[PDB]
Amino acid sequence: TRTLPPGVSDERFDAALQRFRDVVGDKWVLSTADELEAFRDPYPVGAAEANLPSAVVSPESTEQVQDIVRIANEYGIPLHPVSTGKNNGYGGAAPRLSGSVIVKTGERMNRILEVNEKYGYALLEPGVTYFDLYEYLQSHDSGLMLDCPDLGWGSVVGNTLDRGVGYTPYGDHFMWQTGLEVVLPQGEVMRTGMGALPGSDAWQLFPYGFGPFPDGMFTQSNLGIVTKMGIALMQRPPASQSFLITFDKEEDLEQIVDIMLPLRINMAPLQNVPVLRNIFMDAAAVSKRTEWFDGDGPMPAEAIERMKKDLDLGFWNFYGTLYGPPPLIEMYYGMIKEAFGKIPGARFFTHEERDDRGGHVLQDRHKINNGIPSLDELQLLDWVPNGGHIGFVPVSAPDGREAMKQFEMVRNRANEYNKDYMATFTIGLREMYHVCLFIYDTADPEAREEILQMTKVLVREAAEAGYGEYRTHNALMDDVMATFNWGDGALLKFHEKIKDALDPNGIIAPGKSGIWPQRFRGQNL
Amino acid sequence: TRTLPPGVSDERFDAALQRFRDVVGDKWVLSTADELEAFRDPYPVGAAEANLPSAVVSPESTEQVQDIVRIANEYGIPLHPVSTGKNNGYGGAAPRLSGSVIVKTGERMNRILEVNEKYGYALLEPGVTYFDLYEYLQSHDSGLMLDCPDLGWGSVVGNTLDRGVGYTPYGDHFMWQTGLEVVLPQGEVMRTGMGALPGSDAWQLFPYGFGPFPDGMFTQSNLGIVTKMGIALMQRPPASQSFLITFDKEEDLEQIVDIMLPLRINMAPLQNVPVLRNIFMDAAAVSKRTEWFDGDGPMPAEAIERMKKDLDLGFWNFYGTLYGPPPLIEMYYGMIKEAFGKIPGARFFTHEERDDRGGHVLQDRHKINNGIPSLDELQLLDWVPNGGHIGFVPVSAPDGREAMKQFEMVRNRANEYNKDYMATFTIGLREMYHVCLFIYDTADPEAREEILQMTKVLVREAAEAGYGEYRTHNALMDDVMATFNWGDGALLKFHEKIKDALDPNGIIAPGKSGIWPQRFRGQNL
Ligand SMILES: *Cc1cc2c(cc1C)nc1c(=O)[nH]c(=O)nc-1n2C[C@H](O)[C@H](O)[C@H](O)COP(=O)(O)OP(=O)(O)OC[C@H]1O[C@@H](n2cnc3c(N)ncnc32)[C@H](O)[C@@H]1O
Ligand SMILES: *Cc1cc2c(cc1C)nc1c(=O)[nH]c(=O)nc-1n2C[C@H](O)[C@H](O)[C@H](O)COP(=O)(O)OP(=O)(O)OC[C@H]1O[C@@H](n2cnc3c(N)ncnc32)[C@H](O)[C@@H]1O
Ligand SMILES: [Cl-]
Ligand SMILES: [Cl-]
Repeated sequence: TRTLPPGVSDERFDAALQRFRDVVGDKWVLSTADELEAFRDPYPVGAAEANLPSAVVSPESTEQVQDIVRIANEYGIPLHPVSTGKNNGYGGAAPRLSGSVIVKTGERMNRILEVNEKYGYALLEPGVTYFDLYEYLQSHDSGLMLDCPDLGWGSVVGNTLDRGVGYTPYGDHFMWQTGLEVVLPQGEVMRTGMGALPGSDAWQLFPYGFGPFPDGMFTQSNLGIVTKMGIALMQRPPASQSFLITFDKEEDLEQIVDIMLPLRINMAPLQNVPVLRNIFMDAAAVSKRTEWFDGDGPMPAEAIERMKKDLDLGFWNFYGTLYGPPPLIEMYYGMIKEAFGKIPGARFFTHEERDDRGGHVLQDRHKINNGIPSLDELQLLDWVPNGGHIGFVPVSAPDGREAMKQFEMVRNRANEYNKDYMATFTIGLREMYHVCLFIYDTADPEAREEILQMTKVLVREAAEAGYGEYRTHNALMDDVMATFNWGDGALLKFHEKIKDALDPNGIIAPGKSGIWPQRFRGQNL
Repeated sequence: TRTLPPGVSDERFDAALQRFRDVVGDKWVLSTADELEAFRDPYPVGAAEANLPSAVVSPESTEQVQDIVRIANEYGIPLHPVSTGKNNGYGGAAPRLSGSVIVKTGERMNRILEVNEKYGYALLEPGVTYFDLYEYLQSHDSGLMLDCPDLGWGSVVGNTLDRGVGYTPYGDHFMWQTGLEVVLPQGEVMRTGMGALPGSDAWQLFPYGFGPFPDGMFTQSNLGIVTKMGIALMQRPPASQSFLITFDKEEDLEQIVDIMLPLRINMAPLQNVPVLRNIFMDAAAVSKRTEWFDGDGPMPAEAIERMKKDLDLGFWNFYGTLYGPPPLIEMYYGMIKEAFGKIPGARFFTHEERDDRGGHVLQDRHKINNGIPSLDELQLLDWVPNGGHIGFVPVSAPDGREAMKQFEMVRNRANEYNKDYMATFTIGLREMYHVCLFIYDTADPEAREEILQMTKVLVREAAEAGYGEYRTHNALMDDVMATFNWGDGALLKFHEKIKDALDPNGIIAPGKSGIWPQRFRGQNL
């Protein structure tokens, strides 16, 4: 059946579509079933269809965004704004609320507005991808570098707006975001920070401006449609070196984390974001599951040992990058070798020593950690046929016993739902992430349903242990928000009040982060 | 005449005071004229009285804060929450709206709730001063250090909540703030971040939690009364060295700023916040104005030269601190000497090489930049009789020509009012602050009115040139917010909608940051 916005008739939707065409042009409104297939979640969760877009609208300008938002208010049409819509693992471009119209800002709002070499920043529209920005920097012989997530095809803006992350010293994208322009839910436009001061040259220099600081309220949010965003860009160091440390035993995790923290908290000698990937992650990056095991159920111990030996990797594989003059790199690498060398069985490899099959991940991290965008990690999805993933990422204290607890409890449930445990432990400065990716056959309804049910259990069990997630998929947003319920659900009640005040007609991305406007609240959508 | 809350009769206010006494205890409510004198602005602006408190209430707990807020909602009494109320330069403890009750959270909510050595943080109530936290760290032989503003007697929490700043690598207090507990305007209590996840140990480890990030909305804000706040603490480095660079000429500012930026933007070799103080700042720290000039009008050129020669200082005096092992400090100091040594007349001094009166400021900066709180800068107020100051701090790009423009325009305007130009230029990473202090005789109604009228002009002239202030005094909040008026005042309209949604009775700090609730809007208060 044709996908319609909730409460909106075929005829009223057709009227709204024509109003959108009048704003953006006929070819920039998509509403046929075949056209919309490409905007469904590529990695669907649950057997049942969910998260169905009713249309896609591609505006060319801020003023067009304002007009789209005004039309949506008049007709009661929910809008799901995206930049590039590559939020794969968390829903892709698909809306939380079925029937919503996707506003694909990045299709035509794709300009690099400014790159400032001296102060080190960019001012971007949503359609600038990491590859686009890297191409600009390279072609202009920039002394700046970007900070990219594992895949380069997403949006510098869109990624930041979901509090996405990379792995250089500038890996906290929201931290380095500086200034934004946003269309609020009834169509008015606002600039944050020094952008609110007409004529200021400091929109991308000083984030806070004057008065209450609002920019974080537009991340993981449904309070507007962002049209411009600034971000600081780090100067490229004179040299860099990447390294891999393999650790042979599953149980080494405890000691690895307990050494990682003191080496990272002062930003030296671990200068970049530490990443500790398990053998399943690294094998999936370079091989298919059937190279190792073609049977039913969890991978047996003998097959895991074959992965390790054939790829010359450990159960846990640490990747880091060092920056600066050669003497500084040498000093820091010596400190890291001395410290992690206390773990029996640790072995060390630099990016210049190892470029075999098993070292493909090291070479990829060397690119990523130097702001060179990549799509090599798409090979993960070849682990099984029709591969897709969901991301499950609890936050905790950077404590080795806490890490072991999380490793074991997540792997136990993964085994029970017939999913491989693919995980990375990372530390920011003082916090730990358990970055779990679950890869499955997206064409199998049973596997889809298992992913949904397993991850609901993982969310609950993590919360029972005092862990909450930093980001989640459409299918889990209500459940994750429900875990943040100190003080009888005070946080969500606060967000709801703000949502209803800014969005009285309940238009923007209803249900994002579990935050529903009044007209949809308590309706099991 | 007795100061009353707007619209509240003397009899109703007396009843409300008894209600407050029943919550906090009779001795913890102040309401006599003499009791309230200490809570008036110590450094008043304008000849006419303004910013008069009606009472002070000192709660002992979050629950008492909630009860106070509920009473205030019932009676329509505005509340001005403070921590220690030492916001001198910006109004002291005094409320923006005359007649408001000051809620002095820090008098009795003064506990250090946790200092965590391994992860490097503190969880604090509002009454913990920098001196208190320093005493704790020293007495427990901590390996951590704090980051303090110039004066140590304020609140780690209160300072952060006005986006105050210090001078170590952790000088951006809000950046390092991690988690808070707040009583919202109708008395509900909420925890931000991982504090919303019951049982999480990461409240002070991971700032953002899940969903829209709100904590910045409680800074320079009137959206609640904060009762707990976390902040990260840096590890103390193994050694440190401070230095002064004297620059002889007024016009050296251009070249100094243009060298400061490249040496700071990568956080090395300028590892701490660079501060470039003019001769008036450094003289005022150690001497009275009449030592140099007792006449009418601006300070003559001959007297400026006498200050320089007597103190062995420049017109512009750069102060910095280096940290790390001795060899690292030596390397960075050599880089700094090489770079700034390109300016003719530059002279260099370490903190071990100046024991003269002129070196007093270097000794003070060496304390502050090492997280050792001080009150030595109170001597600034002895520049003139009954001395007080107001702070005027525009934000701009870290460009030497922009610095010269700001220097000249501010000094020109100050000269019209016979007020000395006391300024510091600082850089964060990519932004510049023009930290102006105007010192005046607080007992002289003509001086008070000059300061008001001068600073209103300075705000306007700065905005005309594209500079906006990062923070301001009660007297200037309406004028400063009016400068951030891109998009026909879009920013303020947004803040107003949020204020009215969270504070329907218009209770919390009306007019803070120029943000007035509906009941007071457009009333010239
Ligand atoms: C499959 C996968 C994913 C992945 C990854 C590795 C694999 C194998 N590694 C990641 C990593 O290292 N870091 C990270 O942050 N993400 C990683 N991912 C996930 C994903 O690939 C990336 O995050 C990707 O960059 C996200 O997609 P994109 O950049 O296209 O962003 P988007 O879909 O457009 O927007 C995301 C959400 O943000 C809000 N949004 C976006 N634009 C707007 C505008 N203009 N206004 C308002 N809100 C906006 C929406 O909520 C949107 O859904
Ligand atoms: C005179 C002077 C001042 C000064 C300075 C040098 C001189 C000579 N150097 C400073 C510096 O280096 N850095 C800086 O940030 N400030 C500097 N100052 C100004 C002042 O001394 C300090 O900022 C001082 O620490 C501020 O006072 P305090 O720390 O006592 O903070 P407060 O008055 O209690 O609160 C300030 C405002 O914040 C909001 N607030 C505070 N507590 C709450 C709670 N609990 N809930 C909600 N809002 C709260 C209020 O708006 C309050 O007015
Ligand atoms: Cl609006
Ligand atoms: Cl409330």
